Amino acid sequence: DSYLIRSGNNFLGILNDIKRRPEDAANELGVSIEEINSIISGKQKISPSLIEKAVNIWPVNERDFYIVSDDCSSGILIMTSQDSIKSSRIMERAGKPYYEYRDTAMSKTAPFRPEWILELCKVENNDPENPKAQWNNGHFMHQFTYFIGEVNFYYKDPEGKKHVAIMNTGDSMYITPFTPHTFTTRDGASQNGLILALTYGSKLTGDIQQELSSLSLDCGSQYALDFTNHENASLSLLEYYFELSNLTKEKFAKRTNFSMETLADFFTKKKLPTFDELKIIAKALNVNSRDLMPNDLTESKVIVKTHDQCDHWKYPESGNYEFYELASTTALPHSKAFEIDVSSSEDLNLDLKVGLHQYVYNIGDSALTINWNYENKTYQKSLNPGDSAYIKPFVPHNFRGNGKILILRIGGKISGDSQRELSFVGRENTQRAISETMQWF
Amino acid sequence: PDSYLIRSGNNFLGILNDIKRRPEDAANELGVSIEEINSIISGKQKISPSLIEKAVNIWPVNERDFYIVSDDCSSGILIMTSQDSIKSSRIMERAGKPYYEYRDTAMSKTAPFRPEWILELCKVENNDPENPKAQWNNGHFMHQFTYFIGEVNFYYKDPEGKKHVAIMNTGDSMYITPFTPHTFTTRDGASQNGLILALTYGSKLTGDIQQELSSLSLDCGSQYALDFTNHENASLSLLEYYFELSNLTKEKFAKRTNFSMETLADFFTKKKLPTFDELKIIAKALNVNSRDLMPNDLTESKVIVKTHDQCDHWKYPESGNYEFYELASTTALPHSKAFEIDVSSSEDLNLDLKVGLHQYVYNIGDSALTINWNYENKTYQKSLNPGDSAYIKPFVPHNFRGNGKILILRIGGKISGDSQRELSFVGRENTQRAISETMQWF
Ligand SMILES: [Fe+3]
Repeated sequence: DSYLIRSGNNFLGILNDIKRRPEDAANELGVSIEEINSIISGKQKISPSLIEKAVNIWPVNERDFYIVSDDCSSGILIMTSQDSIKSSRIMERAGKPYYEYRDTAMSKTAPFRPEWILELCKVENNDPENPKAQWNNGHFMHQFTYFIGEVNFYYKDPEGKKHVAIMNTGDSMYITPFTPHTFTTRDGASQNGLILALTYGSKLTGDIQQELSSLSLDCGSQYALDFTNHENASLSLLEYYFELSNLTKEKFAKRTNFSMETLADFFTKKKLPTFDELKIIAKALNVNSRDLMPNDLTESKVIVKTHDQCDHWKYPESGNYEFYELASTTALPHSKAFEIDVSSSEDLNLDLKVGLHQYVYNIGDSALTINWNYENKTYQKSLNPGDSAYIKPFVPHNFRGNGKILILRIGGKISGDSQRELSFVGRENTQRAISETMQWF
Repeated sequence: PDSYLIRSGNNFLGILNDIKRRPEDAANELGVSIEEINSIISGKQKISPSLIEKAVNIWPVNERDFYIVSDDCSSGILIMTSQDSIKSSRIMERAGKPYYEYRDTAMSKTAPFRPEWILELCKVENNDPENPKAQWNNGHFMHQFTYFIGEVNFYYKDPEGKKHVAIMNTGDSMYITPFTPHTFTTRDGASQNGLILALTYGSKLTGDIQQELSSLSLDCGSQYALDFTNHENASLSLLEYYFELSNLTKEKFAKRTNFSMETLADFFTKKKLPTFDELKIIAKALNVNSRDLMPNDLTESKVIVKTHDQCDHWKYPESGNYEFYELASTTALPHSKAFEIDVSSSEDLNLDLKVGLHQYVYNIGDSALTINWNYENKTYQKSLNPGDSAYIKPFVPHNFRGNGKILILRIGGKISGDSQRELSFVGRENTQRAISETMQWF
């Protein structure tokens, strides 16, 4: 069984990390040595009673004993429009139906939650202060949203002031976590407005939040550096990595051959270091110049993009699709969002391949085909209007037919730092890096 | 009033909110008492593995999501005594003879350290790397920093499988990349057995990230590993990767950057390396930061060896309480710092040390020391005897007082890097609010 095999390899990896042999685990856990090997080999699943014993005697967490089962074994997971309709549920705010929510395609293995949210409350004006709008206070999640119909998008700025974005079909937005927001339909639309939202944690949720939450408020918040703009962000990084080195300013000065005057102007923001001097500073702090660099610019908390601003182009050179760049922010370089006009007759030429998680939604009125390859097998399935899909990273695929799709790409926890650490380990070691099948000696 | 059950019920209510379920909805869909649902949320009783199995079968949730980590370091600093390490001792035999003595040192469920005290019981009659007495491992997933005490031979294999040995002495140090085969022995004739402090830790490859990667096929998962063989190859791999995410054509890429197709072809064939000005242009066209396209300034060796005579040192702070010795490190892990600290300070009441990293401390000297620190608006003071170890949470202000010597390892954990930068854009006020919403009693 794929679950039992991966569950034993996971338990074996826990034992390797605490430097316990199967015999050491058996004695400390008070169980037979064959019982341990039975778990490691995947003959039987570990019992919660044994997990409780391990957590009571070892610096391990119960979380580490429960693996995620792959509910997307073919490479792509499609949910039908019919299934989504049956999942409909009405959300009432202020004692009246406000949202209609439907499940769309998602995987237990993918770190995103999509939202199909129909706007049932109708507003008579575009006033952000309209009492009919029922606000939330924000969430500790990233959120991309695609607008279909006459949707008003309300949000509050950091100072608490209410704003509104008058949206139409093809508009898109991103909101920084904890941005309060809500959605309504403008009175007079031929039908209720609709949003397709992608909610995801990126680098903020799961055990990353649990590492942060086990710190005091005073300590945990000190990770948040002053990134209000480029100049302040570059000083914040200079201060953080200076503290990490535990150098004095004199030693820092002698090591960079910078004068104390040149050093003081940097730490007082009087003079910003050049890129050549940032190379010298990074070498002296034993970090990379990349680590001292801020983002090229600081983005707005709220990014709104109307469809007229979406640059577009044909892809590939042969012209099978027309891509449309939806809303994006450089705070999330691995979050991509596209409108794709598909015009290509059915062929098994796989011309799309991207190293990201993908959420697909057929927003057109015509049926499309999706072809892909996964584990040396080529598949072909239909993606009707209202159908959605999850596509695993690096899956080679195409879309065929005449129609329109929504494509949302996120990096999950892999893209960025983890990917770079996995690159220094070497592709040769990827299999063992993914799931340990060997005892360490 | 159990803190764990309160936070666990807080976590359970968060799951229901993410799947758009009221507590009433959960009792119906799970077919269980609403008193039982509320009892779990309010922290009166722990949830059951049977109830979790039902939720995982009907909802887009994982069993992993229901179990939170309990803080075993509520004081901010956790100290393990030399006697606790002795009690955790276990002898490991290889080739039918005792080879290592393992002892645990300070580690927390909050911390990614797996620090081991390891005595080299096997004595070798030569310094031949191919000596059959050395019992090799297969490499492991943990990153490893190592501090050497005594006449230790450090064996390791190069990328092509050839065996090497480094002749280490007290104060030498090393870093070894995950999955590099290695082993340790004592040189015969030494007055005592060699000892290593083997500080192994995960970084950005364990936990939720490993589960996300492990649900992918090998051919898919392997494509995350970019060509970082050298600075030039890494620059092209990043350029290629982020160009693929943008889903632009070469022509549209050329028009967006105002680069010619020939200039663009020179970049993608490694014939020309983009300058920093050109990199900012490329990044803007790809909707990323130039920092995202930059590789590390150089690619480090897989094995880093540093003898003590190569360690730079300096007085810290200006007043002069400490002498910091800069041990082995690699820019592949810019948040991993290792120090040998000579403490010679008696009457100084200020907490003069503060760093935003997880810390491991080991008293490697012959004299006891005092640790002073503040955490949760409380001031503490404890003694760190020879052989005692400590874990210090990030940003805990502290000092060391007395005359002695300690080993210090600082690692970034899951937060430093990408997570810290995302938190910085969220803001310090909302970072506090996120943590505050985990402590809420419902
Ligand atoms: Fe090791």
